[PDB]
Amino acid sequence: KPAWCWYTLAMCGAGYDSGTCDYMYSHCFGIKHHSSGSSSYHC
Ligand SMILES: *[C@@H]1O[C@H](CO)[C@@H](O)[C@H](O)[C@H]1NC(C)=O
Ligand SMILES: *[C@@H]1O[C@H](CO)[C@@H](O)[C@H](O)[C@H]1NC(C)=O
Repeated sequence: KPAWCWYTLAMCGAGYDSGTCDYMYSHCFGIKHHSSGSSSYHC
């Protein structure tokens, strides 16, 4: 968990979320398996 972890998580709140949180989530956390089939009703 570097300084960027908090930065990333904070800037996600600017509506950035996906692509920031996730990207860095990939490197920020060890648990990255919390997805769900939201809006995947034909996919
Ligand atoms: C993840 O982030 C990218 C940023 O361009 C966005 O296009 C995509 O829709 C996001 N995915 C979800 C499921 O939020
Ligand atoms: C199908 O895949 C897309 C990939 O971006 C994802 O939004 C979701 O899992 C599904 N989308 C819908 C509208 O079914």
